[PDB]
Amino acid sequence: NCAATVESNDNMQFNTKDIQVSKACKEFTITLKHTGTQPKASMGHNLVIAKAEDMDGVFKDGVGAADTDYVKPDDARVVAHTKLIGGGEESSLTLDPAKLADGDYKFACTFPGHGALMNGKVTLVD
Ligand SMILES: [Zn+2]
Repeated sequence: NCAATVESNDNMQFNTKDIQVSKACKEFTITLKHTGTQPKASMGHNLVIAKAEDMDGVFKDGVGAADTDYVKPDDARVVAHTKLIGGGEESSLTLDPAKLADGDYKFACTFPGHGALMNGKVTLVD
């Protein structure tokens, strides 16, 4: 109902490669759960939405941003993002699906190193 739940674990994996977002929604909420037991310092996960072509730059700038969820603040490339979470925690984001109509969007964890394994597509659907 204009909401989806994505899982993440101690093995550097999301449980999906595609998040479908209905453009019939005024707002869409994505909740990330961390089902592992490791702390966010060593196995932190977030969910960060940006154009495929912007994601590499978003990763690189996220490195210097550990105290802001490994996302450079005020970054126009980032449509939305959750907080960084550790084992047993959850964080949500809210976005306007209309913001995704202008490109091909991806999601990833921007915790340094995680992005190559923890990424996928964000897909507008009916
Ligand atoms: Zn992560």
